[PDB]
Amino acid sequence: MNWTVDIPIPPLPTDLRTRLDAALAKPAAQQPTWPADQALAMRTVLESVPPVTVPSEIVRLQEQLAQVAKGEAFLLQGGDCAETFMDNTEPHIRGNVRALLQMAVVLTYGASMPVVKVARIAGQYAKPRSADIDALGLRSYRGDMINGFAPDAAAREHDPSRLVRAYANASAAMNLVRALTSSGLASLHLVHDWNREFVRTSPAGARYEALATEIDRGLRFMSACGVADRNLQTAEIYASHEALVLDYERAMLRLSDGDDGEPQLFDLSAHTVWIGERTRQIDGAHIAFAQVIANPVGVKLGPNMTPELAVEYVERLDPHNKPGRLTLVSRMGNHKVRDLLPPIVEKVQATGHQVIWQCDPMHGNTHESSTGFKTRHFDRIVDEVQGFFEVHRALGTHPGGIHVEITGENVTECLGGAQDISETDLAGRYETACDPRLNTQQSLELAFLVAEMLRD
Amino acid sequence: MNWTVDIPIDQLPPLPTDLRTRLDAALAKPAAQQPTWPADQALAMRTVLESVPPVTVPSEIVRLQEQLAQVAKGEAFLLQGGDCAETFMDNTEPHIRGNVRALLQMAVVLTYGASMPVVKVARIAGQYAKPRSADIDALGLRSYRGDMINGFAPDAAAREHDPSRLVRAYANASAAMNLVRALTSSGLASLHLVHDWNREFVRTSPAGARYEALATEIDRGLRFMSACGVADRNLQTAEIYASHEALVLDYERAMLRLSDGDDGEPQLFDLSAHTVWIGERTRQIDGAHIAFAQVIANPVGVKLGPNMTPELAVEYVERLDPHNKPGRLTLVSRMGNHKVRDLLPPIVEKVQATGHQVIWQCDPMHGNTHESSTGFKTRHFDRIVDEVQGFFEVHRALGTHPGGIHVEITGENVTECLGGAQDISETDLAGRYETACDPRLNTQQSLELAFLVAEMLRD
Amino acid sequence: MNWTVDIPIDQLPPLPTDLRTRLDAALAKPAAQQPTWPADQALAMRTVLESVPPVTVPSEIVRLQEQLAQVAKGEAFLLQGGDCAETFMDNTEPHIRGNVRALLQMAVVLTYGASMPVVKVARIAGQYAKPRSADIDALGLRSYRGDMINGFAPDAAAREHDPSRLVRAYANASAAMNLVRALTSSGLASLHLVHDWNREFVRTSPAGARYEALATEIDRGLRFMSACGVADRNLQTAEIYASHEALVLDYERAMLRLSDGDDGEPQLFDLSAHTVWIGERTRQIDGAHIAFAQVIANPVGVKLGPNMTPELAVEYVERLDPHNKPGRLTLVSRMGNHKVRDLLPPIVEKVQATGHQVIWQCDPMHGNTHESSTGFKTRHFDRIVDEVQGFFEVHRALGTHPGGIHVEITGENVTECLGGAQDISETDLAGRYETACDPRLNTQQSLELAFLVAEMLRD
Amino acid sequence: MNWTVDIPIPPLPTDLRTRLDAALAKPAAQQPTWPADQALAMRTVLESVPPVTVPSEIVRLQEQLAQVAKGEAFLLQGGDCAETFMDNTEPHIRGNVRALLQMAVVLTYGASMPVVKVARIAGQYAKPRSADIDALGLRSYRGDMINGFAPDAAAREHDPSRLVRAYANASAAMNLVRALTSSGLASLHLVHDWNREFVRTSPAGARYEALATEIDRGLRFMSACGVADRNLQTAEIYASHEALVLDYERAMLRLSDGDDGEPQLFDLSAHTVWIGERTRQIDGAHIAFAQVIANPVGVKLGPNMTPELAVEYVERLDPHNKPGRLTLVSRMGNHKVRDLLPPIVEKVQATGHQVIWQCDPMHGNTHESSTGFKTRHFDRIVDEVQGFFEVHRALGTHPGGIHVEITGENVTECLGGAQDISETDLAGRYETACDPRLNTQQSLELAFLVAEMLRD
Ligand SMILES: N[C@H](Cc1c[nH]c2ccccc12)C(=O)O
Ligand SMILES: N[C@H](Cc1c[nH]c2ccccc12)C(=O)O
Ligand SMILES: N[C@H](Cc1c[nH]c2ccccc12)C(=O)O
Ligand SMILES: N[C@H](Cc1c[nH]c2ccccc12)C(=O)O
Ligand SMILES: N[C@H](Cc1ccccc1)C(=O)O
Ligand SMILES: N[C@H](Cc1ccccc1)C(=O)O
Ligand SMILES: N[C@H](Cc1ccccc1)C(=O)O
Ligand SMILES: N[C@H](Cc1ccccc1)C(=O)O
Ligand SMILES: [Mn+2]
Ligand SMILES: [Mn+2]
Ligand SMILES: [Mn+2]
Ligand SMILES: [Mn+2]
Repeated sequence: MNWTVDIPIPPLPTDLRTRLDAALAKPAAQQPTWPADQALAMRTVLESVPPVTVPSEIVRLQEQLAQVAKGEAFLLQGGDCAETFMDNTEPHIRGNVRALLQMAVVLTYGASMPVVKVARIAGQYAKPRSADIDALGLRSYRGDMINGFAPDAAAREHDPSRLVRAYANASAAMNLVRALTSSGLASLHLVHDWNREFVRTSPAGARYEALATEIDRGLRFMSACGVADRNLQTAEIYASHEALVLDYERAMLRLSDGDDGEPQLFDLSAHTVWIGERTRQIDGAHIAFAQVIANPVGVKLGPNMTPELAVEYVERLDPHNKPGRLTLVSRMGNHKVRDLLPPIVEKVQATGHQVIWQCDPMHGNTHESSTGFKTRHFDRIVDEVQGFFEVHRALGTHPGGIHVEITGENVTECLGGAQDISETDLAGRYETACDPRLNTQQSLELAFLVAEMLRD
Repeated sequence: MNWTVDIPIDQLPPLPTDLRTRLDAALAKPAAQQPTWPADQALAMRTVLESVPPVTVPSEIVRLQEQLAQVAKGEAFLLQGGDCAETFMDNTEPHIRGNVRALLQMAVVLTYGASMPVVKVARIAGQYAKPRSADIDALGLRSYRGDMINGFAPDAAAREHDPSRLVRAYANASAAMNLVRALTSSGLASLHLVHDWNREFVRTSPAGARYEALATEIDRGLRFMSACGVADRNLQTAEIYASHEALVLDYERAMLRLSDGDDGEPQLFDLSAHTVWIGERTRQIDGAHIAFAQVIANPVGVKLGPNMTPELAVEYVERLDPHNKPGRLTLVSRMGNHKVRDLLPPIVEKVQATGHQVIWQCDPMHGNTHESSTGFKTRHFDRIVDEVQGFFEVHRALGTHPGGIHVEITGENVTECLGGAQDISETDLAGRYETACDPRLNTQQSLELAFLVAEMLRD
Repeated sequence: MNWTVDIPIDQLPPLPTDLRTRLDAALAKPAAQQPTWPADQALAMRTVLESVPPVTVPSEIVRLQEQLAQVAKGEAFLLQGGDCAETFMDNTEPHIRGNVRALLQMAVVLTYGASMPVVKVARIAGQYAKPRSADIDALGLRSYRGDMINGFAPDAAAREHDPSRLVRAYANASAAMNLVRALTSSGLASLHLVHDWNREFVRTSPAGARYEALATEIDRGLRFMSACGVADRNLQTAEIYASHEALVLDYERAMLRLSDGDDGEPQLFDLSAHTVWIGERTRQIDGAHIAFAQVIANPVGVKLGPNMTPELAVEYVERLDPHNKPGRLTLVSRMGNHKVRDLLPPIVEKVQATGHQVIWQCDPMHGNTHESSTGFKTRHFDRIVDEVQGFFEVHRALGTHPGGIHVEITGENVTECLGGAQDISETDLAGRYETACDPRLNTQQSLELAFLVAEMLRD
Repeated sequence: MNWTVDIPIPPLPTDLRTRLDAALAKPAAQQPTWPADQALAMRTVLESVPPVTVPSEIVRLQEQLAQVAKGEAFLLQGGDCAETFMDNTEPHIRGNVRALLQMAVVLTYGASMPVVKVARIAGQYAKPRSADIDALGLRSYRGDMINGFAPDAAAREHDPSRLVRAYANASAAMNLVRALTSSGLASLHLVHDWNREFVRTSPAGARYEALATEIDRGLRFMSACGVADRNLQTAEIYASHEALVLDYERAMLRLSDGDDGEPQLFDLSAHTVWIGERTRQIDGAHIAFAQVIANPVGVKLGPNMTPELAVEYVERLDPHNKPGRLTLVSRMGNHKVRDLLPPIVEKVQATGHQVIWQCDPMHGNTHESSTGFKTRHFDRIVDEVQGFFEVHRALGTHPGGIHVEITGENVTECLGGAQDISETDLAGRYETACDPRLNTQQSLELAFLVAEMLRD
């Protein structure tokens, strides 16, 4: 059966209405194709819901991301490639939040500064496609906000009812993320006890034992110095997703009050969003929509990026020079990061703006296995981050963070790591609805390796 | 042409067998006020709810339990409040924010006046159902049972009992709860900000002069904390818990979950809310609501009206608090202001004698409802104040703790209850009578009442 | 047969040459009220003091400076108090504890009433000297100049000026300061405990009824903090700073030390105290006290009596606050209650006009001293209250900050000042007139005055 | 010249007066010989002074020492062998406090629990002697509370005026210890920066670099976790001295209020005191005076101690079984600690009392050099602590702490350590008025070594 929602029956200031209309009249790639009257109806509903986030959390994220930009904190961004309606369950959510928290404790120690924790959750329900027609000859699956994963024509029709289903799934998950992080799951001592169990049972546990012991002693030190533990009991986890579907993003806009300067438009589907490689057209609607909202935004930069084009994103998206307003996410592939990134970094640094430089070591290293599965090699992922570190150290700039696809589940999607996942093993638990994710073990292992990168 | 959007539903281990076996035994009891829809459809919706993200988590409920234990011991005070009936249509950011705001305002004043913590519980995120007296409504239509069951609109189609609503209810509850959590951790519940709203109310209210001393005195108490250099993090956020009447057993049972036993034994919680209560209509001693309440580990409350006997109250205590956990059980009295002074004392004496430690909570609003000449179901402010007054006098005389209050309020400037300082009359009621069920004290009246009760606490 | 014990003295780099050269230039100025003892003996005692452990350290003084800057800006309030003249004989644990206690009691009340922090400064640990008018005392003996200089006892031998006292003074100052630090970090200065003493005073005082509302209101302010879950460490201890009139330049100069320049440039501090002031007798503009004050980095104060002109006050400001550091300089007014309203305004206007930010502090006690029929030098409570009243009215009218008070008090139940709620009369004075110099408000009177001044702060 | 104090011109409850009189009528070894009328006069003065400590600090020390006794904190006790009137100066005091704080940070890290810091200060002005007549043929110097260090008959006369001079010097120093620890000298970050400078310049700095870096990262971790730093800004340092001169100790008694049970006698010359080898007669006045006061007390136990005698001290001095009330200080010599301590520990553990076991690795290892100077070898000191650790690990009991003689000054009194102080070097800066102390460098080095003992 179905559940069914009623379509409901003070205007923006003029300049925001004009700028917003202007931004949305620009070309927009990768949009779903569904009737405009039905999309309007869905938007009317989403214009009336409880937002997923609120403005003052977003100004707080901004301030924390400014610290990152200045070289005083570090950003960790992670979760599923594609969340699905069917896996939006308590265990799946709790496990991803847990996977992210584990990595955080280790990176916090290794960087010797705060880690801003941003999950890819409560909203990554859509994806772009290079091909409208997939390898089975079906209309491509573009994520659950648009259509269905199942391989059949009917399920692949673009269905606007999904926009509301997506909000409903986002809100519920977010509710649970908030409950879990303020309720004990994000207690530092508890999270660190899970890291100890992993060191104990991982096949490469011995390799990571020193670092884990040193973290354990750091914690006991705090306790020994009688420091208050209130701040150890909870953590903040922000939500993020690629802003891809403009029907969804525009219905989730809300105007803030003037309790901070003038009223502004915030996208309250998330705390921060980014724009992918296939929608980053400089004169396109995604970049223009990003210029209009006050959220922190990110732009993915791949191997054809030029230094001049990167400067142009910075001048469009960070025109007031607010450190941390903009994050540039490098995804070049490991074999190319060392050569392609430096000139982009030098040129952007020369502008006097303060962007966060973030490494996406996953997307630029995807390949197909002999066994059929889309996959990435652990060592290639590690090595991109390694080269990202080297590029920054040579230029004296801040390696700001990482952006990774992970899960808390024990899936077999990426080859290698300590568990030595082979081409054979991939068939066991290849569960992603899109790209291959790091395992819970692999995601934690990578945090150990990166901590070392931070320590040297 | 329907003005509706259909949202498809797409059909985790079950609860363990020993718990399922106890739970089956309990829900075999008869259940009053249940929705009349097909069992096979109800099952299907329950199956969906059995696998969604819960609205609350167990360790928030163990923390509420501990705070309610302090209430039961006379060391905190319980404030419980919100809409009589939430609807899907008004489950919006501004309505939610205004109710949360109204509850916080009252809390600052009651905190000061009681000189002890206030456990703040709001009736939101799941209060979408109601019982009925009447088979058929005055319009000759099947009665409205709340949005979890059917539609308010006066037409046959909307009044059919629609199990899809079980899911729509969960979706609305989860979204509202999300927003309550955001707002209370993000600045809306900053003490200084909330108190500035109380100051604007004092400057503005027609009776502002009456409340001025208390407001100034609270202001100085705040400025003192700052002066002493102890204005810490704790002033910037507050906890607001969720509660609703547990009425629809299909909803409540599908939202049961087992705690993971990392901080005790594995237990059964209803994760549709932090705490729930059982209304007058469904509190049959051998009925399924009371048995459901015994089974879950959440704190629970039972409403007690004018026909309550002391022996029946004792039986609730022995059924629902059998392990003697202070604060596990709250007894709410809604006897009407003219009767509270006579009816409550013997009930209190008898329950005290059992050696259990219940929270005694006053529901002033329910026992004092009447119809106006102008049509509208309404309650009079002075009757509400006066029931709380008498509730305080009863406890004073017995040396027991007046534990808290349970009120129906909103942040909106509605005209549903007569009186208060704005002097709402019978003809004013027509202006903004917006409730989908009982009349709710408006934002000014709800705050005024908190001043009056603070005075009660102090003397 | 002497009733005395001789304690032998046994004779670190010097201060740097550039500072010594400036300091020599300054102390070549003439110095009023100095002790008449041999220079070679004074040198020897100074040599001993140049190498003892200081009484205070520089970073406490930089912290006092910052807190006094908040006073000067209208964001805190300064309370300064203790004995007129400490003696060696009464420099005991119970006397010290009772004075510290009296000051803390007043502070809680003034904190509440001012709704802002109180910088607590006590006249102890070094206030062992006094100026004189009279060559010869009424007994035909050389005058008593305080225990740093000679003996109180009425006999020629004791009245000889004895430089050994410089060391005895340091030893007593250091021991008393040790005990002040212990007591304030160890529980005597717990806010809840101090306030319970104020409650016992209210229950007991003959005017207790008059002060009851304010005391209850403070109690509720405290209970609020606890209710809000912010009753932190900061309520358990308080800082009390030391101060005395810098009169004897042999003492003060030997206690100079250079800060180590790990938190700024190297500077010269007088580490006999945190802050010192210069009295009416020694404030000559071209004299050595004012020049000594300019040279040290401590906060300093200057007493201003009824002959002060606005131009002379401006000159103090330009000499002592030449870098415009708010709170570096405090101007204290002791003009008598009958004259404060007329004399102070023009002084304030003129100093404000300079663009400097001084602390304006009231010394109610000094300008209101008289002799009773019964013999005793005394002050009347009502005159003291009334000078502070007028000091408040002056500042109100000009829109300037009444910055604080400077009072002579003790924790003992002495009978030195007439009036207050105990209604001390001329014949009661004989009972316990124990001061070695001016009359001091007793513990009840000192607390009563804090209530009255809190009322002044609030309106 | 001299300064001169006037002799001044509510009784104890009867039972305390009786118990106290009883205790002082017992034999008392090592007392000064000076006229009783003059001693009375001095006592009359000291009965009237501001105490050096107050009772509620002593109940707080007690509670913290109970944690030590239970295996949950660790005790560090240290300072000069003999303080003198002439070296009671701001730099000397600040340096000893600093030396103790440096060791503390390192031991706090290494033990992973709190360190109770107790200085031997504001009162160790007296010492016992084995010989009344020293090697020069003079009346022995017994410390500045009794007589003068200078080698001449006159200065060695026992002078009761010194009792008051001692209080005056104690009070002043204590004042300064309180000021310094609440004012910034005991800021953790500042103390740890001194440890970094020492690692950088010590000849064995490389050996200690790992541990120092690991502490540095532990501190930055706290900062990275946003923990409140108020408790990092100050430390508590308690005062202690051997209770040797009963004329001094008895004049510094004060009766507490009944704000905690019944009124009791506290010795307010210090927070805690101990009884040396030469005054610990079981039926002597020192042990009996210790039974009467409520302060935490310690008893030094040397190589002739039997297990039965140790049990008897425990039953006399800890008769109510208050954990931490009594500390037994082992000083056996390194060659003997392994053999002599175990049976003493087993027997005392069997009583069910909970004493603190503390190692004094200095006294049992003193020897004379060819060059004339009384001295101890660094390696012997380290090795006693090593064997003290081994004895406890084998029995599963808590190595509770150490008691050492140190200074902040760069003296040459103990041979060895990284600076490799030789017999020749001793002549340079042999400044102690009694036993040889560890250097600032040597004292810190020993804290590194002990941290390792704690870590393994
Ligand atoms: N203040 C918190 C500390 C914290 C609590 N849990 C975790 C888990 C992982 C890293 C850090 C923390 C914070 O840093 O967000
Ligand atoms: N610790 C919070 C104090 C608080 C913060 N905001 C409000 C609003 C209303 C009452 C109290 C508070 C608490 O007591 O819950
Ligand atoms: N933080 C302290 C508060 C305090 C503690 N004891 C007292 C006694 C009197 C006044 C204040 C306090 C302070 O304000 O200094
Ligand atoms: N709470 C303090 C922490 C501390 C501050 N300074 C130091 C110096 C050495 C060791 C510890 C500390 C404490 O542990 O006493
Ligand atoms: N798994 C979710 C269940 C859900 C229903 C309604 C709201 C939120 C979640 C879905 O299929 O949409
Ligand atoms: N007003 C809500 C809007 C809503 C839709 C979906 C989920 C949550 C809320 C409703 O009509 O159901
Ligand atoms: N009353 C003090 C006692 C004292 C003696 C020595 C030092 C400190 C205080 C005196 O007569 O000097
Ligand atoms: N060095 C101290 C100086 C001193 C004098 C008086 C009191 C305290 C210390 C002495 O010789 O006694
Ligand atoms: Mn992906
Ligand atoms: Mn109702
Ligand atoms: Mn005076
Ligand atoms: Mn020694």
